Amino acid sequence: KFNDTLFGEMLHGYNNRTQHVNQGQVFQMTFRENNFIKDFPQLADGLLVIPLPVEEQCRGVLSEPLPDLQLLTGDIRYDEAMGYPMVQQWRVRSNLYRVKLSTITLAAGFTNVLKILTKESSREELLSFIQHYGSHYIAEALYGSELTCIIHFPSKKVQQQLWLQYQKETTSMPFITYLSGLLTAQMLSDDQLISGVEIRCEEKGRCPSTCHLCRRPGKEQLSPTPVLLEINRVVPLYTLIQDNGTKEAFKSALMSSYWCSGKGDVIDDWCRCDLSAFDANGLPNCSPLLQPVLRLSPTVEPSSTVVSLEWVDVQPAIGTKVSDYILQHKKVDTDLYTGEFLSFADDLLSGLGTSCVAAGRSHGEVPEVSIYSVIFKCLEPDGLYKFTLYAVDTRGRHSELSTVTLRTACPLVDDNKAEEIADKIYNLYNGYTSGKEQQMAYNTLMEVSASMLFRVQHHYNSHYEKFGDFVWRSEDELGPRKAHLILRRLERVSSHCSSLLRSAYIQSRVETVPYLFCRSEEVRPAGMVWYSILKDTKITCEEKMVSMARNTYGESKGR
Ligand SMILES: *[C@@H]1O[C@H](CO)[C@@H](O[C@@H]2O[C@H](CO)[C@@H](O[C@@H]3O[C@H](CO[C@H]4O[C@H](CO[C@H]5O[C@H](CO)[C@@H](O)[C@H](O)[C@@H]5O[C@@H]5O[C@H](CO)[C@@H](O)[C@H](O)[C@@H]5O)[C@@H](O)[C@H](O[C@H]5O[C@H](CO)[C@@H](O)[C@H](O)[C@@H]5O[C@H]5O[C@H](CO)[C@@H](O)[C@H](O)[C@@H]5O)[C@@H]4O)[C@@H](O)[C@H](O[C@H]4O[C@H](CO)[C@@H](O)[C@H](O)[C@@H]4O[C@H]4O[C@H](CO)[C@@H](O)[C@H](O)[C@@H]4O)[C@@H]3O)[C@H](O)[C@H]2NC(C)=O)[C@H](O)[C@H]1NC(C)=O
Ligand SMILES: O=P(O)(O)O[C@@H]1[C@H](O)[C@H](O)[C@@H](OP(=O)(O)O)[C@H](OP(=O)(O)O)[C@H]1O
Ligand SMILES: *[C@@H]1O[C@H](CO)[C@@H](O)[C@H](O)[C@H]1NC(C)=O
Repeated sequence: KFNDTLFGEMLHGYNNRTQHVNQGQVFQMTFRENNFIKDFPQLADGLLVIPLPVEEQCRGVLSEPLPDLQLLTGDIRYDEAMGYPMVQQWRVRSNLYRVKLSTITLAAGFTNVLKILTKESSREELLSFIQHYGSHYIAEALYGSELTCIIHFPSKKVQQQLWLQYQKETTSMPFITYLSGLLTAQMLSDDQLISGVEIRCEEKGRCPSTCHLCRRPGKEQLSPTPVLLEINRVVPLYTLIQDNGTKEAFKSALMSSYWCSGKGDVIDDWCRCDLSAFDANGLPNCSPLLQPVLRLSPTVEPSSTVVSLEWVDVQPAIGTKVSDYILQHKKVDTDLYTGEFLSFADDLLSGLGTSCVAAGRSHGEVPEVSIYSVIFKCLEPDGLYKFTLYAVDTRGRHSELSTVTLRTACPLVDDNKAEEIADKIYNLYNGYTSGKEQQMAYNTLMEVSASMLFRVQHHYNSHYEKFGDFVWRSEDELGPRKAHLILRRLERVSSHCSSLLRSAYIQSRVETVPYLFCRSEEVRPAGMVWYSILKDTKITCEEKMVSMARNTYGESKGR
C-alpha cells in the first residue's frame, strides 16, 4: 500500500525531468519521536516544520501588468485600436510552513533494492529504478495555501484607466476586489470601461478562515491542511548509495535518462546516442531538439509595415546543439505555398539583407538561455502575414515547425485632409457644369490611397447624405464607369480597416522604439555532414531605433 502522511512528499523522492513528487519511498516514516504542530496529527520523525513569520502570512502581491504572452504565439488576433491584451497577477499566501528533513534513516524497501542493484551494474535495470524512485529527494520545501489570480484586461489603456480610477476612489480595498466589485455589479448596468475584464483564479490549498485577502464567497475553511507550494532544495539519490563504485555508475545512468532520452550515454557536453536511436535519415535522435516557439515581441506592437518577432533558444545545456534557425514568411490572401526562406546564420547575420530585415541575439531571463529576434521593417499595411520558424541542429535534424499569423495595422490616414477632400468634392458636385471639375474630382479621388478614399466617403456621408450618397452622387456627376472605378478602390480596404475607418476621429501618434541589430564577425568552420554551433558564433550587436507611425481611433479626442 501507499504510505501517505502530511509533509508528506518529503519522504518519497522526486523526479527532476517529469517534475513528479511521490515517486517510490526513499526514507522510512515512523512515529517514535513525538512531533506535533497545532490541530494536525502526529508528524513523521525527523522532519522539521517551522511556520513562517507573521509578516509573510496572509500577504498579497500584485504584479506589474504585462502583455498576455499566450496570445502572442499562434494566430494573433487583437483590436488594433486596443493594443495587446494585458494580464496582471494577484497572489496571496496564507498557511505557510517551511519544511526541512534532518535526520532520517533510509526506507526498508529502498535499501533492499539498493542492496541488489549495487553489484548488478546494468543500464536497463538502473533506468527502471529511476522510473520508480525518481532522481532526487526533497530537502527543503514550502507548504501552505496560495491563491493565484490573473486579471485579463482587453488593453493597456483599459487597465491604466481602471488603475487610476481605483486609485482615486480608494484614496482599504485590494485592486482585484475593487474590479470584482464592479464586475459583479455590472448585472445592474451594461457597457463601460470594465466591459472586457475577466478574472481567473487557481487555488493550491484552501484559504484559511482567518486570512481575509484570499476569501472567496463559498470556499472559506477553518484551519486547512497545507499543500506543497515550492520545492526549495533537491539532493540527488546517488548521495544515498554510500559507495564509490555504484554511485558513479548510477550517476551516468541518471544523466542518460535526463539528457539523452534514456537511449544514449553522455560524454562531457553531448550525447553519444546508441544505435538505433538514429532517426529516419540516420541522424542522432537521443537528445531532443525542441520546437522553438515563435512569439511577437511583447515590447513592440506591430504597426503597418513593421513587425518584430522573438524566440527563446531551444539548445539544452547538454546534448543537441542548434546550428541554425530557419525562418520563412509570406503574405496570404494561397495555402501550403513556401515563403521567402531566411537562414538566421547565413542570411540575417552575414548577408545584407538590410534595411528591411534585421536580426539580434540577447541574454534572456536567467543566463544562459539566448533570446533570438528578427524585425521586418518593409512589410505592407493591412496585410495578413504568416511567419514560420524551425531549428536545425549540428548534424542536420529539423525541429518541429512553429507558426505565427497576424495582420499588419491599417495605413495612416490624415483625417483633416480626408474631411477637406470630402468638402472639395461636394462643392464640385454643387458646381456641376465644368468638365474640369468632373476630371479634377475624379483625379483627386483616385490619386489618394484606398483607405483615404474610404475615409473621404465616411466624411462625405456624415455631412451630405441627404442630398445624395457618395457613390450614388459620384455616379450622377462623373458617370457609370468612373463611379465603379471609385467603388472598386473601396473594396480593396479590408473588413477590419473599414470598421476602424468609420470611427469618429483618427489621430496619429509616432512611437520610436529600439531594436537589436547584430552581425557576424567570424564566419564559422562547417563540415559536409556536421555544422557549426550558432550560439558560439561571435557577433557584434548595436542598438538602433525604428519610428512607428500609428493611427489612434476614437469616438472623441480625449483619448
Ligand atoms: C535536474 O536533474 C539534474 C540533476 O543533476 C540536473 O542536471 C545538471 O544540470 C546542470 C546545469 O545544466 C549541469 O551542469 C552543466 O554542465 C554542462 C556540461 O558540463 C560538462 O561538459 C563540459 C564540456 O567541456 C568542453 O570544453 C572543455 C574545455 O574546458 C573540454 O575539457 C571538454 O572536452 C568539452 O569539449 C567537448 O568535448 C570534445 C573535446 O574533448 C569535443 O567534442 C568538443 O570540443 C566538445 O565541446 C565541461 O566543462 C564540464 O566539466 C566539469 O566537470 C568535470 C568532471 O566531471 C571537471 O573535470 C571539469 O573541471 C568541470 O568542472 C568544473 O568546471 C565547470 C565549468 O566551469 C563547472 O560547472 C563545475 O562546477 C566545475 O567547477 C562537464 O563535463 C556545463 O557546460 C555547464 O556549465 C555552463 O553553465 C553553468 C551554469 O549552469 C555556468 O556556470 C558555466 O560557466 C557554463 O557556462 C558556459 O557554458 C555554457 C554552455 O553553452 C554557455 O552557454 C555559457 O555562456 C558559458 O560560456 C553546467 O556546469 C550538470 O552537469 C547536470 N548534471 C547531471 C548529473 O546531469 C538538471 O539541471 C536538473 N534540472 C533542474 C534543476 O531544472
Ligand atoms: O572538432 P571539430 O573540427 O569541431 O569537428 C568535429 C568532427 O567533425 C567530428 O566528426 C564531429 O562528430 P560527428 O561528425 O561524429 O558527429 C564533432 O562533433 P561533436 O564535437 O559535436 O561531437 C565535430 O565537432
Ligand atoms: C510503509 O511503511 C513501512 C514502515 O512501517 C515500510 O516497511 C513499507 O515498505 C512502506 N510502504 C511502502 C510502499 O514503501
